[PDB]
Amino acid sequence: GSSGSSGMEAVLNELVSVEDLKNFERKFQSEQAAGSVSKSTQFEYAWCLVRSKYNEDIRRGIVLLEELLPKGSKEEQRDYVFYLAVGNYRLKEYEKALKYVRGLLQTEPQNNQAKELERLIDKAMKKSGPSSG
Repeated sequence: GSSGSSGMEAVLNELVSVEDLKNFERKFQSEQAAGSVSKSTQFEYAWCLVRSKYNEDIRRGIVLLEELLPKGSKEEQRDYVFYLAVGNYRLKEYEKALKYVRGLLQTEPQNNQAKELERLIDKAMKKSGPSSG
């Protein structure tokens, strides 16, 4: 009611919009034919992808995200992992999500979003998981 923006349950809930994705997908593409896509747009579109309601995006989103991970400085990886997990989680990739939400928490303990997620994925597993065997 009147402006939402809960915290995390809203971030995950809300997904990217074609209108936007297109806006980014355009920069990414253009930038490409421009001479070379800049990490900037890279993380953008990527984050835009993962955000997308489609899984495919998450797939073609993580890669980039995982591409900027090592191609990141420091705090840059903080904004990355955070997503890698978001996108990973979407693929019920808790194992990874956490692995990312964990290492991200190590550097970002105060980060609530990370905290929540940790629990979110935690519940996810219980809700529905692959299980071993």
